[PDB]
Amino acid sequence: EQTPLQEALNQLMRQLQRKDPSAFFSFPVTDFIAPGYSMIIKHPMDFSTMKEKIKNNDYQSIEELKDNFKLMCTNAMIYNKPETIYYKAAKKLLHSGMKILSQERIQSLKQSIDFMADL
Ligand SMILES: CCn1cc(-c2cccc(C(F)(F)F)c2)c2sc(/C(N)=N/C3CCS(=O)(=O)CC3)cc2c1=O
Ligand SMILES: [Cl-]
Repeated sequence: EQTPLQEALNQLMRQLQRKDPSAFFSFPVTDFIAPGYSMIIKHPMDFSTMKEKIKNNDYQSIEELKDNFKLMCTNAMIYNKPETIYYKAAKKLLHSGMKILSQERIQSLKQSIDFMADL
């Protein structure tokens, strides 16, 4: 049922989520938990939305997911002041995530998918 691409996106997703032990990124940010968020942040992103995009075959490439991942962390490092727990969690998630999605493994994951496609 799952495409090799979807299986690889889901695998990366599980890896990234483990770098969010507080689960601050698990669900869309609500205005209750972050007053005014809907008024300020232009392109909200969270893991649950990323997961639904993979399940719904919306991702065309690993790089799209990576872009969504970076957006998600940057939104959090803008909306929140540096001294906050959310900023600190976002900085760590971003640094760890950029190793999980480093340019090296994303395109060597993709040519392995392509290699297997050609066997
Ligand atoms: C990282 C995305 N994100 C997530 C949350 C969030 C989600 C679920 C549960 C909780 C918590 F209540 F358990 F902590 C937080 C929040 S909450 C929030 C919030 N209230 N931020 C204020 C902190 C002081 S401020 O920096 O002056 C301005 C905004 C921003 C985010 C966020 O970006
Ligand atoms: Cl790390």
